[PDB]
Amino acid sequence: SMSAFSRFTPLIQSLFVGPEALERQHGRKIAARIGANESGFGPAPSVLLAIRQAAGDTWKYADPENHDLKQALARHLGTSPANIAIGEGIDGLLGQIVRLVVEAGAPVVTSLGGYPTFNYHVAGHGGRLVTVPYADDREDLEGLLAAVGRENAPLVYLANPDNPMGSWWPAERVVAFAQALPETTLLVLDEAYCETAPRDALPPIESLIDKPNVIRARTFSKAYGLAGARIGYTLSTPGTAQAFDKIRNHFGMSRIGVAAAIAALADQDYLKEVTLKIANSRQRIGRIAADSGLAPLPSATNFVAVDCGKDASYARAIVDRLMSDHGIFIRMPGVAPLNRCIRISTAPDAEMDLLAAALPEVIRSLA
Amino acid sequence: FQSMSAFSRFTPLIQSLFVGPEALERQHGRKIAARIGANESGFGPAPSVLLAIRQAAGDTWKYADPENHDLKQALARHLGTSPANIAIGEGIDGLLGQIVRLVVEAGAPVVTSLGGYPTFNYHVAGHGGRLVTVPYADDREDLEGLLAAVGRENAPLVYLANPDNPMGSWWPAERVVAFAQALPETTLLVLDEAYCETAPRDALPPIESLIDKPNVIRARTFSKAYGLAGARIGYTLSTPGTAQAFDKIRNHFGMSRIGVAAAIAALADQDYLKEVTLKIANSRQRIGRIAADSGLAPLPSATNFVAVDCGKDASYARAIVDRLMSDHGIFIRMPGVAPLNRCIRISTAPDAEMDLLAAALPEVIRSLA
Ligand SMILES: *Cc1c(COP(=O)(O)O)cnc(C)c1O
Ligand SMILES: *Cc1c(COP(=O)(O)O)cnc(C)c1O
Repeated sequence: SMSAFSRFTPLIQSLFVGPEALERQHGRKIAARIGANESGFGPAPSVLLAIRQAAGDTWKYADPENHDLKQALARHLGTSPANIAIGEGIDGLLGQIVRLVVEAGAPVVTSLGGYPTFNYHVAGHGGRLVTVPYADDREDLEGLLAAVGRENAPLVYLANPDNPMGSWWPAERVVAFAQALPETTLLVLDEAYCETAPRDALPPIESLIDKPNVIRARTFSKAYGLAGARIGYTLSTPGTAQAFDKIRNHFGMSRIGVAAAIAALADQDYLKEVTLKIANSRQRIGRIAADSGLAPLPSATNFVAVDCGKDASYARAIVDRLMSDHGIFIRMPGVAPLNRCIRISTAPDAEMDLLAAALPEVIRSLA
Repeated sequence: FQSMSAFSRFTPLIQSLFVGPEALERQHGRKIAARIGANESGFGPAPSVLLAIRQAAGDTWKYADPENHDLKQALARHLGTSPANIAIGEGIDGLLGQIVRLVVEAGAPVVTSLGGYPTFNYHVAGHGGRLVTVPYADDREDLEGLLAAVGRENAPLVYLANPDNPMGSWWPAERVVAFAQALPETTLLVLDEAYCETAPRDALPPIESLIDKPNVIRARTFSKAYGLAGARIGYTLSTPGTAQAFDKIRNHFGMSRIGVAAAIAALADQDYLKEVTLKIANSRQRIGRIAADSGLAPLPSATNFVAVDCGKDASYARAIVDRLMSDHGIFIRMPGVAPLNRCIRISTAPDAEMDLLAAALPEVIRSLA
């Protein structure tokens, strides 16, 4: 505005619609909230109990060392807490990673149409984004490697499994990619979808944990059902993990969120149950898509990408009509040819039943 | 410094770069009996806020509204201002980091008080700013000295806390407004009002006195009187253009969904806030009595703590802090620079904690003679 402070940095001077904003725009409530990959299955009953029990302690700051959470993670994962950093979701950690490495004008390599929050952080720190097209619906490992080399980029992003296509690579291919990078380039390996992936997609911890130039990011926001709590963590060498202590808000963690995450980790039975429900919902979405003449894509995530078989304007019309006519909130990718697709999050049966009724009608109404 | 296993191409700045109570419990192998060192409000948030948290628990699978619309609307109503003037962040500490990021280029001078709020200094250093520190004047942040340092350095950023941490002192609103209006319009003032709720009304500038200034931002929190430190909810008051700059560099979905619900409920329960601010005031008086009974000198306060001059040197004050913890499980803190570090800082608390402190402090002082 004309009212802004006149001496923001030159970078600052040069610089997704959420579901609540959609409701305000459309003047209606969302009937199926299946567009942001939030887990409507919810966190475990034991986690809800832990939150309610923790409420009375919310006057205290969280432990700035995150000791109990790091220990719990370390015990679960079979690695040391010295290898672990805690942050405000993967999104918060991604911002910190960009800050740690990216100077104004530095090139940063990612996939064309890949996870947009990463791109937001890169731009906000003055990085120059270098994008690599997907190769047959997968993030192109060989192409990412070459772009890094061409630019001598200090940072590269890979999500495995991928958002928004839901695709994945075998662990051995991801490891080979990571090992091939120059040690002067940091890889952030975004494993937001660890919990829903086939085990053979995920590198063993020991395969990468000694590399100073690899950091892996995981979250409680997806399968664990705690998106609103903002708890993420990274796995790296201890020297790389320690760097977060130079630039993090030490008391920044939500005390209730940390309690919830510790409880979530403890309830592996619930995680097993919910991941089976997510898988079932992926199959249901695939059936619904196919019944409407669309092409669902294989997925290792908590959503299904669906190829709508025409162009981007058709996919957009489907998203908009689902919201306008049925109060169904989905999303779509933002670049060709990925944007031939829509992306539908998994959900309980009530939402699936609504989607099953609505999607054919939308497709019929567009013909 | 960085270790041999750290990524070898962290920025040159990065390469060049308080004990919490939980760590103290681990070190001493005991639970804290009186947690009165981090200015957390042991009075707690309102009963209605606890209910709101428990009711919101089932929705925690959803991300918070990235626009923070309902919270901004609630704050706008409470404050009597436009929601366009309001930015939301992860406490004042989170907002301070953002403010530094918005203004501070490597090497830029940033003015603050010597021994003033340390998290601000942490953020400045972390963004490559050059800290320019101004000694306190008689236990107050030296407005004249801050203004001189800004002028000398043409500093783009200056920090003022009113009321102050760690001394608890304050300036009248008219002096703060005069200070703010004397700064160059090319210098941003962050006016840290963490202690708004416990301050005398005449310490606080009216919103209208500063709200049209593009170079003033005021920061407030739910962490202190409202009893929600663990929820991490802070907000700022500024012009809309200044508020909008946060949208360029903030983690849009970063807010705790339960924390937002708690903050909205906390705002609604002004009867509870009134009650708790009176309890905090009473506890300050009790701490003053306890201090005086042990031959120490409590300082006036407009915060939720009392600074106490222990009348000797920094090593004496340190010994008091350490013995209270080791021998009695009592957690307090002290300032980190002379001559402020002649002092200890004791947070307010309910009667159970005050009673423990009243028994323990004389024993500690006696043991040190
Ligand atoms: C959902 C998601 C994130 C963000 O996770 P948070 O931990 O909630 O910040 C990051 N990366 C990918 C690929 C995601 O899908
Ligand atoms: C306690 C305190 C803060 C931190 O507040 P949060 O909102 O919890 O981040 C900031 N400034 C001062 C002066 C404080 O006393």
